[PDB]
Amino acid sequence: EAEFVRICSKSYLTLENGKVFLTGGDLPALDGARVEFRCDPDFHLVGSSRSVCSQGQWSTPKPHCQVN
Repeated sequence: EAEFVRICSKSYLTLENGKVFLTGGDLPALDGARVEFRCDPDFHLVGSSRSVCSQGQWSTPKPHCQVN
């Protein structure tokens, strides 16, 4: 089922002035992976600081880092 890569948008992994703590890899659909968002020691994360991968799609949309 699904389509193309059986993994939630890898884009989330990369974030400007921030690092994502992925935890799933590249398993079928990846209906279990969990990524912990966190902004560098300058900007404070204010949103979906947490997103669980499922059915090749992240539960919550990528957030954003706000300057202190």
